[PDB]
Amino acid sequence: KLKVAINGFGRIGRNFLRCWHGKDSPLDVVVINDTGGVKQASHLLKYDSILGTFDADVKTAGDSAISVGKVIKVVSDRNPVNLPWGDMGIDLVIEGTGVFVDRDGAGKHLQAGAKKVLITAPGKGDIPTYVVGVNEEGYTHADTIISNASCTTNCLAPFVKVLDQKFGIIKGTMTTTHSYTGDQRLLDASHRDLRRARAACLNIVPTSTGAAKAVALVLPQLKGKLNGIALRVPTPNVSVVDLVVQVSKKTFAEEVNAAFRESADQELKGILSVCDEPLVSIDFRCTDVSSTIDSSLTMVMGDDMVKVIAWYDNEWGYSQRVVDLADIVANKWQ
Amino acid sequence: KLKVAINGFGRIGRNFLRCWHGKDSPLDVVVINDTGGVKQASHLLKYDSILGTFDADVKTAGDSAISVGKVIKVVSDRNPVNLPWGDMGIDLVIEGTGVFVDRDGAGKHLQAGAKKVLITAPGKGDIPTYVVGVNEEGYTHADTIISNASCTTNCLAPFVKVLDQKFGIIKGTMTTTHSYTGDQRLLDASHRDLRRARAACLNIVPTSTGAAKAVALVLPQLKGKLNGIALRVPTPNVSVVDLVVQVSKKTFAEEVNAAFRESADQELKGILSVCDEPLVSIDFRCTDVSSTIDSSLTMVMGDDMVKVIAWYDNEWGYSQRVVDLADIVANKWQ
Amino acid sequence: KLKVAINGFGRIGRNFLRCWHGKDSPLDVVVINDTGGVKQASHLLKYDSILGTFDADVKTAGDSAISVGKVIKVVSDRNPVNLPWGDMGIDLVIEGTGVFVDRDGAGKHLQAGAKKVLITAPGKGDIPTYVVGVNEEGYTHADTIISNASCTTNCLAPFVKVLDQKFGIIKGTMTTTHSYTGDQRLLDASHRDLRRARAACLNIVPTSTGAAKAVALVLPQLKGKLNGIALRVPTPNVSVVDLVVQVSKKTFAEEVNAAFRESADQELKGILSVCDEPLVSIDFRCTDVSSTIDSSLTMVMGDDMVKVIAWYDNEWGYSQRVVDLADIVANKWQ
Amino acid sequence: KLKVAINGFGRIGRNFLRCWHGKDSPLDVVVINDTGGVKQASHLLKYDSILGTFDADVKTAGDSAISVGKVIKVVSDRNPVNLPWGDMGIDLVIEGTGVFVDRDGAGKHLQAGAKKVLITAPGKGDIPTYVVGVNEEGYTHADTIISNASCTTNCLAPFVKVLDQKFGIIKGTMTTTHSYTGDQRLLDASHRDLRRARAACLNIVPTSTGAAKAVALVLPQLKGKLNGIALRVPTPNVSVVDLVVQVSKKTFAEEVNAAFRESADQELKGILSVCDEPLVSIDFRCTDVSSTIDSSLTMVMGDDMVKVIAWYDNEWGYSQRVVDLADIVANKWQ
Ligand SMILES: *O[C@@H]1[C@H](O)[C@@H](COP(=O)(O)OP(=O)(O)OC[C@H]2O[C@@H](n3cnc4c(N)ncnc43)[C@H](OP(=O)(O)O)[C@@H]2O)O[C@H]1N1C=CCC(C(N)=O)=C1
Ligand SMILES: *O[C@@H]1[C@H](O)[C@@H](COP(=O)(O)OP(=O)(O)OC[C@H]2O[C@@H](n3cnc4c(N)ncnc43)[C@H](OP(=O)(O)O)[C@@H]2O)O[C@H]1N1C=CCC(C(N)=O)=C1
Ligand SMILES: NC(=O)C1=CN([C@@H]2O[C@H](COP(=O)(O)OP(=O)(O)OC[C@H]3O[C@@H](n4cnc5c(N)ncnc54)[C@H](OP(=O)(O)O)[C@@H]3O)[C@@H](O)[C@H]2O)C=CC1
Ligand SMILES: NC(=O)C1=CN([C@@H]2O[C@H](COP(=O)(O)OP(=O)(O)OC[C@H]3O[C@@H](n4cnc5c(N)ncnc54)[C@H](OP(=O)(O)O)[C@@H]3O)[C@@H](O)[C@H]2O)C=CC1
Repeated sequence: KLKVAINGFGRIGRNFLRCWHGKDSPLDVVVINDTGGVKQASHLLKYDSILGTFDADVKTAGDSAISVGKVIKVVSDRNPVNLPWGDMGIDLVIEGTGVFVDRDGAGKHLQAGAKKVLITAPGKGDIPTYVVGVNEEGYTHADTIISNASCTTNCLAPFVKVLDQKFGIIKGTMTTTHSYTGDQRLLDASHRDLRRARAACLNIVPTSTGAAKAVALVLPQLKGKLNGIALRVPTPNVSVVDLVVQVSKKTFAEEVNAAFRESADQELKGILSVCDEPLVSIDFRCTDVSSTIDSSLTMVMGDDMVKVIAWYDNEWGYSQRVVDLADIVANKWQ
Repeated sequence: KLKVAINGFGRIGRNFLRCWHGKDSPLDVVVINDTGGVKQASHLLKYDSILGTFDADVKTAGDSAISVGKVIKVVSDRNPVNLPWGDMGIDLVIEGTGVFVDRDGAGKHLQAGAKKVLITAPGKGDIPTYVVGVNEEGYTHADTIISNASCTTNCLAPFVKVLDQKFGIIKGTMTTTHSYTGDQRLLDASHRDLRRARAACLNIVPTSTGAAKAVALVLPQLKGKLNGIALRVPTPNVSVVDLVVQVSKKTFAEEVNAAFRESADQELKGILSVCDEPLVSIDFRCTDVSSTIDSSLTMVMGDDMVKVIAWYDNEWGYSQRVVDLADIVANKWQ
Repeated sequence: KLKVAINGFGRIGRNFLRCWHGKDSPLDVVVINDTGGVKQASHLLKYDSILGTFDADVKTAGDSAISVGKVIKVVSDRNPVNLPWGDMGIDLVIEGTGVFVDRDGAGKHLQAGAKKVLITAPGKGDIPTYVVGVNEEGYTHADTIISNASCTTNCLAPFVKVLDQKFGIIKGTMTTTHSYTGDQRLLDASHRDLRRARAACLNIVPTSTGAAKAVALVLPQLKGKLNGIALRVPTPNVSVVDLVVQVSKKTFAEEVNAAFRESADQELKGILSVCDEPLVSIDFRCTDVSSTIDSSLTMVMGDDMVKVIAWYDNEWGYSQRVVDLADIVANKWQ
Repeated sequence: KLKVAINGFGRIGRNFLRCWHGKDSPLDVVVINDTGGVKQASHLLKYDSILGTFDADVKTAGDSAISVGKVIKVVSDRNPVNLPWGDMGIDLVIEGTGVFVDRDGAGKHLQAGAKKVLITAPGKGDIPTYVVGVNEEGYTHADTIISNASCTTNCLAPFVKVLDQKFGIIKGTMTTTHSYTGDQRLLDASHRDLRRARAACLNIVPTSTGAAKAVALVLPQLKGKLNGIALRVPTPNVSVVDLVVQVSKKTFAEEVNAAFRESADQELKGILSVCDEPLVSIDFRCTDVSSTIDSSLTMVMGDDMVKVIAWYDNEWGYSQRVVDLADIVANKWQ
């Protein structure tokens, strides 16, 4: 119902497409800018080493893909401005290329005729960034460019918000043991980040995370109260956040968990979740929630220091939110 | 000079042997109880997917291995009591089989004629446990059974001790992102631990760690001040400890680091170390220190909450300490 | 309709259970001998790092598992003879423990009261071994113990049979690049096979394969015409067979492929398959056929030397056949 | 003694540098064109997830690296022509960038002032390609551009040559189970090769190999007698070639092996080798020979069909040859 165009048909680009494919009554993905090609587009959409073979009749239309029924125009141009958004009448552009995350760069879409742009990552500075289930209500239809934050910020914010509300977060540090991603090197090669420059499947790669300071955007009350690092490890998808926060009200794990289970059943039903099962990474693959609290691990040391371990499917979960946020955009005029 | 016998020729058993091989003027490894066989013993000692091919003339003596020069008797019997310790006159038994870690079980060696037993892990209860560079001086030659703690406890204790001395640890939680180990399953199989039961190279496996409470043994002042969890990840060796502790004296990362660098150059020269290099796992393989602080990551949030990230080669580093502790045993009579 | 009992609830044991769960109108799995426990049984059946979370209401019945509806008695005893087969009235025992593959060992089930025993592997000598789609018709209901061959023999036989029929296999060698399996070591440890003794996820492990000589059992005409090796590589499931055979009638790849496609649509519809898609391992996960020919790779060098590359999901595909063979057992009398 | 410049400081670029570092009395590497930077250059040269930390005092000279002693000018420009070869007086350019493999592209170095260019791969058509230990003697100092073939062609040629000489290769097919390389994707992304486009550490990736037809270049007698495919698997370095060839003279494995051992000790001492040890991948890391025959696996089926399995360290072994070939260039005139 809302004309959507996907710029960047990579991990999230393709996940997004598959995430709503199934969604019940969304917007309308009508175009795809895959630097690759029509061939590459349908092949990589039908086959996924992580998502599995796409259960859908994904074919080629001579010059655009076609899923069980629909034809999606496929275009290729790495210069956003030369894109048909205007001519086709694109309303929303899911900017998942990871190169146009600043007002300027993302603005290229706008000038190609696109109406809004939804950056599938952290916006660069002057950009409104929302996390569904935390601050999505502050969204204005007058927002020309949006940021759906990072995968880590989406997993972290929700239970943080709950933690702050019910116990009063004084300050804390989080560490994310995160799967490797396209940004890393398969084998020791050139990367701005000399740590990321190292073979991804062979090492545990320390690296900076913004998610900590990013939580403050979606939850102003935590401004300057958090910070952390990321540890990239030998797994394709599904990551885990390890949050240690010193709170205001004395507490115990069981109590913290219960708090998560209210919110999980209430204001975050669909965003936050609480698992009491002895699961591991894989078990969380293809989960639609932004964050799943691993109850069995919650620890409160010293009546004020709370440790929380939450899981997240950085690809699918996040793509689900991108779909969600887009839906909102749709519900708020254009 | 001190007759040593290795019970359990596995990862640490073989690492230990190779660790002192090179040591300059030790004790004397004269026997090896490898449930396997003479063949298996020299082959797995010469070839190591993690340590690399052993740079030494490792052969077979018909019924015992032989390294560049020496002949080590090889025996096989999973019932410690039926071992020749007595007859051969074994003084110290490096108990690295991981099954005899309680006073009773480890005691089997004693009754086979062995004098002392050095458990290559956490002792089970009634066992003196020492960490070189922390409490090794409390060692008594009247100690019939010793525990060299866990790999994680050895990496953690040293910088914790420093942290406590210089800033006063009030309480904290540590999380160890640790390589997989023989205890885990290659593919989903039976394990007491349903999380460890899952494929090791495919998931991030949450699991209980004792190291937290264990620090209290070697550093009494931290009794009941710590606790944490372990996260097993897809890497063969080299792990990392993520310690978050709330201290007494306000501080800043640079200051914490400096503190580590005094100790590193003083009382812990050889145990603790501080790296300012943007390294990753692999880079720490084959390091002789128990713990290397990753300076670039030290974070102090809220003037009292300190986050420390230290690396450790769970196989080699620990084996080095086992060699060290054995040497001590040697220096204290028998 | 046919009382089935699963001895050994491991990779195939669990796959088998899940393979028929879905089958349309089979036999009846009423018991499971899982050395583990009821807990371990349902947990490892519900969660699978390779198969994915089981889409079924898998619970615990106090002392037996329960799937979306059904209750399956769970028993534990590693001594087949002490099993209730008799008392419960077990007709068929899916021997997937991998330890009772000889007439004697497998015979234990019989003497516990079980009627037939279907070894989920290669039988040890004096055992009828059948491969569905090749020699299953030679099955006699008077067969007290069956062997469903290896996973590799099931992938190889079908297209070999076709190759022999249409071109006349003179002699050849096959090489299977196979995923690692429970039989291998996670890290350098003791194994009868010093190559398998090496870390599975770190090396390419050459190992002996019987599949070559095994084809001769199910296809007598190939007796002494084949032989090969196996190369275990860093992947959980899905393997590939590389068969090079010198034939009688001169040919060309496209012709060989057509031959496979002919049979694929006829006598082997459901056993053999031919993919023209540029797929890779993962893409073949959860395929019900015993063998999928990778058309794009077929090569005929010298008008008589034919190279074939076929894929197989060693866990699922094979389990599907085990279900199939059991069904047969069910159709020919009791 | 011969002014050498390295264009492309990647896997081979860095391996080459380290390969001769140790060589005894070579040529003289005086410059490095690393699109990266001086920083990146020394860091990635000192640290290697595969090669290990470089045992050498590798520092920064403000604007060029410096190894234990020496200063190597470091330059960055992806347009070969704008390189100082002329001004510095570069004699040989080790073209290891993998983008200038055709006469035209590689010719850019020449026109920047470089004398010869040694492509670290397969040359594109009109280029003399030599394999040390096979056809290096046909080298002319009037050769303006050289190709040191592929890593696979270097492993294959030597034992093929021997096979041809002693038994008469009629025709055959080879399959190489090769480690992943920079050319593959860490995660499903865009690649010309839709198979290589798939996650490297997750799948077994079939891919086309030239090595088969390439052998014909260095061994004219095999023109049109060979062909094969490659199967990229989840390992960083060290690959294996599986050659099946039908010969002229009837033979047996032990005889074939002896033939290899004969040459291994003679004309190929240093190029070919024969291992009787039950080793696996890792064990062959850092081997200086182009090819190591795995004796234990040699198979002769049908008195004429010979199967050979040889190992090769695609990074180090090949780099050793590149050093070797360069040395030759150095010995035949300028
Ligand atoms: O943080 C990331 C980032 O902001 C973004 C993309 O991440 P992804 O994980 O999908 O990575 P990728 O697989 O490399 O996808 C990037 C694609 O962009 C295409 N591309 C680059 N430049 C263009 C231009 N100019 N025009 C069209 N397409 C373009 C690339 O194509 P090529 O491969 O041909 O270079 C890639 O296809 O999403 C963020 N992210 C957020 C949450 C979760 C998450 C994850 N992977 O877990 C990533
Ligand atoms: O926490 C561990 C544990 O306490 C111990 C051993 O750990 P390791 O990592 O070496 O494991 P492994 O490779 O499985 O070695 C165990 C060997 O014991 C042999 N064995 C078992 N039972 C016997 C008996 N009864 N008699 C003789 N030998 C025996 C096993 O042989 P098999 O494989 O034939 O079963 C194994 O060979 O060390 C601790 N540890 C501490 C620090 C660091 C560390 C690491 N790996 O990082 C482990
Ligand atoms: N994996 C695959 O790809 C295929 C395997 N096979 C064959 O199937 C067999 C098993 O292989 P797989 O499932 O892969 O391996 P697993 O080790 O995963 O399964 C073997 C099971 O046997 C169980 N077990 C052992 N002894 C007993 C006993 N005495 N009583 C009850 N349970 C017992 C083991 O329990 P525990 O773990 O408690 O020791 C384990 O669960 C082998 O014959 C194998 O060659 C055939 C085709 C495919
Ligand atoms: N790896 C192996 O096993 C073997 C590889 N080879 C061959 O060697 C070549 C390179 O392979 P490999 O080292 O493996 O791969 P890498 O990608 O690791 O190396 C290629 C290098 O070329 C650099 N580069 C690209 N363009 C330029 C340029 N125009 N100017 C300066 N530097 C440039 C790249 O820099 P950047 O990363 O900044 O883009 C990269 O560092 C290929 O021909 C390959 O087939 C041969 C034998 C073995």
